[PDB]
Amino acid sequence: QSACTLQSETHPPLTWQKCSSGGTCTQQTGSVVIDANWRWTHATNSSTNCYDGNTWSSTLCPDNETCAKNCCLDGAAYASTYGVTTSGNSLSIDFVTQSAQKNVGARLYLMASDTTYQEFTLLGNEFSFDVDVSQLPCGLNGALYFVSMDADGGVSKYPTNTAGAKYGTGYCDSQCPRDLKFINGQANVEGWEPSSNNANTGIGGHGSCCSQMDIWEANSISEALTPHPCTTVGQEICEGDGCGGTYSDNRYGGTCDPDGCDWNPYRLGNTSFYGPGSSFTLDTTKKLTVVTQFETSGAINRYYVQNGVTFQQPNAELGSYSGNELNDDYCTAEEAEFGGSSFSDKGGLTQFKKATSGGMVLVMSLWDDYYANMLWLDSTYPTNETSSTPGAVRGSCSTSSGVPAQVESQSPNAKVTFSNIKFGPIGSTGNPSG
Ligand SMILES: OC[C@H]1O[C@@H](O[C@H]2[C@H](O)[C@@H](O)[C@H](O[C@H]3[C@H](O)[C@@H](O)[C@H](O[C@H]4[C@H](O)[C@@H](O)[C@H](O[C@H]5[C@H](O)[C@@H](O)[C@H](O)O[C@@H]5CO)O[C@@H]4CO)O[C@@H]3CO)O[C@@H]2CO)[C@H](O)[C@@H](O)[C@@H]1O
Ligand SMILES: OC[C@H]1O[C@@H](O[C@H]2[C@H](O)[C@@H](O)[C@H](O[C@H]3[C@H](O)[C@@H](O)[C@H](O[C@H]4[C@H](O)[C@@H](O)[C@H](O)O[C@@H]4CO)O[C@@H]3CO)O[C@@H]2CO)[C@H](O)[C@@H](O)[C@@H]1O
Ligand SMILES: *[C@@H]1O[C@H](CO)[C@@H](O)[C@H](O)[C@H]1NC(C)=O
Ligand SMILES: *[C@@H]1O[C@H](CO)[C@@H](O)[C@H](O)[C@H]1NC(C)=O
Ligand SMILES: [Co+2]
Ligand SMILES: [Co+2]
Repeated sequence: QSACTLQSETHPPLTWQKCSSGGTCTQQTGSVVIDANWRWTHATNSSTNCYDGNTWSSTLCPDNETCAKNCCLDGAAYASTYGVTTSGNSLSIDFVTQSAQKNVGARLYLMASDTTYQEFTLLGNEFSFDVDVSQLPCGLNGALYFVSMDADGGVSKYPTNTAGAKYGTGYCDSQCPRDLKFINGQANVEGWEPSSNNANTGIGGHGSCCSQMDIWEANSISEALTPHPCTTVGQEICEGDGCGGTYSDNRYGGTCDPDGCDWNPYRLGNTSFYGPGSSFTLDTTKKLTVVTQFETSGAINRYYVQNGVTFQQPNAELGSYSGNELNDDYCTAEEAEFGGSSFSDKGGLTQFKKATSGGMVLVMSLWDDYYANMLWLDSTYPTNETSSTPGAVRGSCSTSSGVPAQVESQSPNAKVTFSNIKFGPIGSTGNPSG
């Protein structure tokens, strides 16, 4: 797709700190850009939509190539249309915003310039950030993660995409998402099937795969840390059900691991560590600091800070595994106790290390789940299982929670605020900001 300018594109600025092993941090100035799926896609020569509701224009988009040729992505009114605002080192995303039409959340990428994404090499470094999840009830997910996306949004590899990072193109993740309207400079109209429950969405014949480091997926009830390896490290297109993931019938018939080696303290047995109020170690009604370290062995460490008190990731005992570090022994023990082979089938942490060794783009989003109501994160899943089933209970939310239409109606003013991002060598982000 190309870019159009009926509506100006002004990326909300966002600063972050780059820290050094020497003990000092220096402020960096970037900005955020919303994913292309949220935008108005219209004809290059008029205001006629190429996509509207849950269907593509049969005339403007008779096939993937013709569609990309005739269509362009336009600018976004961040605050008024998408409820996305920034202030210094803080970024806030509202759940439901009402303008000409209704909008639910957003998926944003941190930029290096107005036309390129910022890339981060996680291996040997640590990433720190503050987050307020107080306004995130059951069924919602304020996520902060990294994916192996191209810095230009795919423009160099696919010339028919001239919109680029400036218009949030090029997304990919471990689900090999097939809901994306444009992949590899072509539309996804071929094989398009509208969603049963989401008026704005559908599933196309193509998906976009790549490694994903889910640093944070959480609400005020539950939180999870999850690395997801793929046989192909970076962005790569996939065909239909061979994509696997959430958008396919068979989630494991692809190149990426859709489950990952997840670490949810509650799921692992510590039901008193993270939650709303003073009865939890970390009180989710208040802002907290989350630090994630990627040691060169490929293992991942984690600690939190709230009110000046530091807490390492709680210890967990699963099978023969015991400790608080997410390493090979943990991931293997998890598959043994909870079940599954997706993570190891895709290469485990060794394969995942190939992603953290290279550059990855920072993503910040707020979403509700039209496929599983976020039950996998904060409730019992599958819903017919009990606490006797290993790993089934992940949170205290009712198995009836998270219906998108219900939560959007009941908690429209829900939101998430990510702030004070700091990145640098392990042991450096806790030093004074510049
Ligand atoms: O009035 C302006 C202009 O509006 C045009 O219509 C727009 C409308 O303004 C937008 O609000 C709307 O935005 C929705 C997208 O259409 C839809 O694709 C997207 O779908 C989300 C889904 O809701 C969400 O659950 C899913 O979550 C992912 C997370 O983002 C990731 O972080 C996580 O890892 O994985 C989950 C699961 O995949 O993401 C998908 C997108 O990939 O939801 C948007 C918000 O509701 O788009 C409309 C266009 O389709 C209108 O056409 C113009 O005429 C008008 O001028
Ligand atoms: O894409 C959203 C989100 O997904 C997260 O991954 C989730 C999966 O979405 C979810 O399906 C998965 O649930 C598994 C569970 O982990 C298994 O332990 C369990 O195992 C079953 C087994 O399949 C059966 O054969 C056997 O009879 O019973 C056992 C026990 O019930 O199966 C369920 C699925 O039915 O959990 C994953 C982790 O929460 C990603 O981690 C996240 O990043 C994504 O955003
Ligand atoms: C949960 O983790 C906290 C922090 O490590 C610890 O103090 C507490 O004892 C743990 N509780 C349980 C039930 O494991
Ligand atoms: C839950 O339902 C699934 C699908 O029928 C089944 O495989 C599983 O054994 C059920 N669990 C219980 C505890 O009934
Ligand atoms: Co094809
Ligand atoms: Co270690």
